[PDB]
Amino acid sequence: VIKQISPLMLIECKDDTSSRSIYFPLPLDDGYKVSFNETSNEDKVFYNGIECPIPNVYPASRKFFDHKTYNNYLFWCTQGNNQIKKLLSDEIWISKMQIGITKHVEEGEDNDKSFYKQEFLQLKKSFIYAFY
RNA sequence: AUUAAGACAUUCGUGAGUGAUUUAUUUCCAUGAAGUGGCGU
Repeated sequence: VIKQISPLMLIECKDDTSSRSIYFPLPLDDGYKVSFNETSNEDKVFYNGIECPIPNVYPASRKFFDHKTYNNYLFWCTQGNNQIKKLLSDEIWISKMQIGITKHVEEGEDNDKSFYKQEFLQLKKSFIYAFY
């Protein structure tokens, strides 16, 4: 009976529980302009041997792509009635590392080798998962 | 039935070993067992 499942969504539920904000990962090109100048014979990238035009990139605010300041991969985004709201992944997900062992019950087992660390994630109080 | 299920950060472990409340310090300084005779003219 299952026919169609939507991609899992990150939904924010506010105190005024009448509207929900859907959060998406920030596009990797956000805040930057990519042109691909086509004057030809200028410069061609070879991605593992395939022809491709050169990706001229500028911030949408010139200078070039400074990968020392590139941080779009750390941000999640949602629609606002203005610009795009950027939320850090830190502010959404809380992470803790848990140490675990199996208590050595003697008269048996070669299991001193039971020793591990696990990562557990907690969602912020206003954030839930959803899909259709 | 879903990179899933099971799993104590637990076992052993003396805040203990050595250590003088001891060293230095005069119950001492000053000081008269002294003073006076009386009456019988």
